[PDB]
Amino acid sequence: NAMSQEAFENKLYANLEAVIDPELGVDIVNLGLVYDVTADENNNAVITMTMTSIGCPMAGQIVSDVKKVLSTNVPEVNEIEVNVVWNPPWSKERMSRMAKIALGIR
Repeated sequence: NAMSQEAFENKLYANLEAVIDPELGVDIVNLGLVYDVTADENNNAVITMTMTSIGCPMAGQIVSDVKKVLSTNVPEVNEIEVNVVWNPPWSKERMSRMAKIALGIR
């Protein structure tokens, strides 16, 4: 069951690539904003993430986008909780290889 939960977590995380940070035009996964996805035996999911800055104005829109994307794209998910944390703090070092390449040019 711990391996089934892992596979569900992985599926949830991959679907978070459809959630974009509007200010950067890059998805939250490639930005490195998603710190943890965990799912219980009943497919209740907890997504722990941060924003690019405490100030970040799109925070409300990003969170509702997470719920819409997961509930729509992964219909077998049950609860969706998004916990926004500030520790450890985000930085650009957390971006993926593709994000770093894209943002060096865009």
